[PDB]
Parts: sequence; C-alpha cells; structure tokens
Amino acid sequence: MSYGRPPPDVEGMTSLKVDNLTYRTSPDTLRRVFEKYGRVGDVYIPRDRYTKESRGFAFVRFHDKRDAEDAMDAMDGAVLDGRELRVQMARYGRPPDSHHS
RNA sequence: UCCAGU
Repeated sequence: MSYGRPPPDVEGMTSLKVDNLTYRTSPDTLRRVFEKYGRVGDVYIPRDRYTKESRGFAFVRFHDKRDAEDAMDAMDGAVLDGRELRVQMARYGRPPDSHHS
C-alpha cells in the first residue's frame, strides 16, 4: 500500500505522535516537515480502511527522546494554515480492534 | 482526531 511498518524496537520506542493538521495537509509534507527535527522514524494516516478519504488528521512519530522532545517543544501549538498543531507521547502500542479480525 | 501499513 504505502508507508512502512513500525520498527522491531517497540520495546523501547519513544512513540511520540503528531496530529491536528488540516483536511488539506498531506503525509509527504509532514514526513519532510518533521524529518528536520531528527528522525521521522514513522508516519501514518489511518483516515479509514474502507473509504480512505477522511484525511482530517495524521500520525507522525519519533523513536528517540531527544528529537521527540524538540518536536513537541516547537510544533505543539503551531499553525499549519489557520488551526493548531498537536504533538505528544503516545499511550498505546496500537489500536486493538480498529480493523477487526 | 492513538496507527487499520513494506
């Protein structure tokens, strides 16, 4: 499909995430926009998996605390084009059933 | 608006 699967390092990943962007932003943008902070070790857009069109948000991520702390110290509260940005540490490894089994 | 993907 797209992107690349999470690394085999979830046993110590910093798991920072990023959201709140616009319905007009795109993942190639956030990939490069956040790559400068050190390591955009992952990025995703779980918009849907049956209609793939919500695109109202994204999930940029980091795996090292030094680049993750800067990423939120400089993107939390920013403005893409007229709304706010959000970035903070995750709370789960991944959703348990958003795609059923 | 916490991932459903190499």
